[PDB]
Amino acid sequence: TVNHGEEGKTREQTSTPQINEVSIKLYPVYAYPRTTQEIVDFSDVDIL
Amino acid sequence: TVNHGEEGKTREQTSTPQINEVSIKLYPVYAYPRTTQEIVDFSDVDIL
Repeated sequence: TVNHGEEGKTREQTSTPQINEVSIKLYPVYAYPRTTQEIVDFSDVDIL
Repeated sequence: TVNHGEEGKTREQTSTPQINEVSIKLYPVYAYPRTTQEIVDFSDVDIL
């Protein structure tokens, strides 16, 4: 806040600015595809 | 003091001179005029 006051009028304590803290947590977006060894070995696509 | 002593009479004790202390205490004399910063800024004459 910014106060106005006057000539010869005492000055009140203005409220100090506030600070906010955003906690951006990290979280693992994992992929766990259980492919069989059958597909990898049999196919010529190299499915990995 | 000085005695007008004589011949037969003995010389009694004369009163010694007294010394006086003058205690001139240093006291503060002060002016504490509250001027508004407004008057300092706005006066055409150097108000301070």
